Amino acid sequence: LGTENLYFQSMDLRVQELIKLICNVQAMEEMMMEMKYNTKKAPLGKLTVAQIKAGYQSLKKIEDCIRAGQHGRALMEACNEFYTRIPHDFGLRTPPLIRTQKELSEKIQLLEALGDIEIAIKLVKTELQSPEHPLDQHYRNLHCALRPLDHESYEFKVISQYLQSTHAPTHSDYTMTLLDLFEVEKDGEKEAFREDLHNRMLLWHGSRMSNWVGILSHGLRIAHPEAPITGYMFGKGIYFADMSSKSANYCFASRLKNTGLLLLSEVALGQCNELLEANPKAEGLLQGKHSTKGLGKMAPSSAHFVTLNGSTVPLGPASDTGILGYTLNYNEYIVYNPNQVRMRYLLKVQFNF
Ligand SMILES: NC(=O)c1cccc(N)c1
Repeated sequence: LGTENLYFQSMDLRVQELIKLICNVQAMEEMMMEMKYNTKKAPLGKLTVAQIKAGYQSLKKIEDCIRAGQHGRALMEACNEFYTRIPHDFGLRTPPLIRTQKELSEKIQLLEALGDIEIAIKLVKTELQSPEHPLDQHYRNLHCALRPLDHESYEFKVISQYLQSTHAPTHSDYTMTLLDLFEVEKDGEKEAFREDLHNRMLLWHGSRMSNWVGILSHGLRIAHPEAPITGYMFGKGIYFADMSSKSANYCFASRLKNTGLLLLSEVALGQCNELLEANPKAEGLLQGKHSTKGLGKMAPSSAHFVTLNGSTVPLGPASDTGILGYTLNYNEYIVYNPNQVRMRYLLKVQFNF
């Protein structure tokens, strides 16, 4: 296979495995069935952006009911209509109400994945009579360079240390093994990026395996405009952690599906507005500042920071921040314009449960 790759001068084998993995539509099917989405009643191949937008609109109606204190018939009506637009498989049981921030957030995550799956299914379409290998066709449509890095390189070592040293103490249900590492160069990001802003940090972002084709092809995006604001602890920005496992939790890997990806991005934080508890309306509080920082109780300290190509890497271990209702365990950072983000590394990670 290695020799066969050299003679044909095909795409690098590691990149081939990465593309095959993220473009696997059968895995998207299984992932959505796991989230209770009824793929039999509404196949993913027929999913449209208008259907998904309608879904968000019904979630907003649910949010309105919750806000006005309608927890009986009107809420069960509004939940049923969401469920008509975004069919679920609850088998024989009463379709459950959506009543809490958590439950609303779960539905938003379902619709976010469906949005990325709609993107993926279009992107993966091939020209049957084309001489190009299907993987090359997929890769080109990403408009995003992915280059494997040498495991004996300094970059690989620092990123491995970042991964391990910021694995949080409260996320002890797994450890992570870095299987491979790719440099990311998304078309347009280098030119768009807010290089002028200070406090540029290399930060984590995790997502479900179904979402990477969307993320790489469109960049990290803020939430859909029709999505319920209450779905977002600090409003409709792009969320990042300085603790690898806080983000890795959003991979939703498991003992059954133990391979996930983690993204590192340069984030132009500028001046952070620091907040101690949830506020979905945080974006309106910036008043000229460039980012929101949710303050955690535990965080990497500046003593241990290194610089990698002009961005700060907040190496662990985490320690008490002196910061303290309920309070975040770990920091989170939100920027509200994609031009404050430049994706830089994609980690292929094995989760050990
Ligand atoms: N998706 C992520 O990696 C992440 C990072 C910080 C906060 C949240 N909610 C998510």
